[PDB]
Amino acid sequence: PQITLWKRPLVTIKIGGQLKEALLDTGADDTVLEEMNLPGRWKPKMIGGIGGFIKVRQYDQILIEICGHKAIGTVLVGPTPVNIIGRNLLTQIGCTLNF
Amino acid sequence: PQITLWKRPLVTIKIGGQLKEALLDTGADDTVLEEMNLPGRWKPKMIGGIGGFIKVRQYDQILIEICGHKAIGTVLVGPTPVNIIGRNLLTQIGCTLNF
Ligand SMILES: CC(C)CN(C[C@@H](O)[C@H](Cc1cc(F)cc(F)c1)NC(=O)O[C@H]1CO[C@H]2OCC[C@H]21)S(=O)(=O)c1ccc([C@@H](C)O)cc1
Repeated sequence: PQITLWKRPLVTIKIGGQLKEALLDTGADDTVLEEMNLPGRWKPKMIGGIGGFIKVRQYDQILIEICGHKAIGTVLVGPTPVNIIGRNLLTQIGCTLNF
Repeated sequence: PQITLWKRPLVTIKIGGQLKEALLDTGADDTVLEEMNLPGRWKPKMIGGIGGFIKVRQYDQILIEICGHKAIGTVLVGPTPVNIIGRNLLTQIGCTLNF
């Protein structure tokens, strides 16, 4: 749908049979999820934001259903305060900014 | 306009007579700008991100021209890696998410 920005743009996601709520984040190049139970192989990686850097697990070709729109891409898992859906997955559901 | 998210959604802003480039960031509740010299009084504050917290100066009722659209609101200035246009100002220019 069309989302106004008067509140945090949170959506219900389905990942690994698990339901979570995540932030549609146009300021994020990639998707970063709070620690969760994810299956498969991964390779260590670190990401930086406001306040510094955190160490994350990099998972590729991860299925995630975002508000009924399905996308597959890299998902990072680590000590983020909030689940954030970055542009790597927003592009797959056809998300655009409009002003 | 309408912006696809295949690249970073960067726009030209004019604040304090200075031209800069900022990220239209739906994941930010607040506007945070890289170090710059802005006129007026300010108030210390702490903001939190992925890596932790940074100390910024809070400036209120600051005029900002975002891609030709004028907005006034609180602007924070501090050691952010990138200039961020948050939801406090995106709502004023009529910015929406679309998927
Ligand atoms: C600094 C920008 C360019 C990058 N970031 C995106 C922003 O949108 C964050 C999102 C966020 C929200 C939050 F609630 C907690 C939190 F930790 C992060 N916003 C933010 O820091 O906003 C400030 C100002 O507003 C305030 O409200 C919200 C918190 C406060 S990032 O997440 O660091 C990031 C994402 C992806 C990667 C890689 C994997 O691509 C690297 C880094």
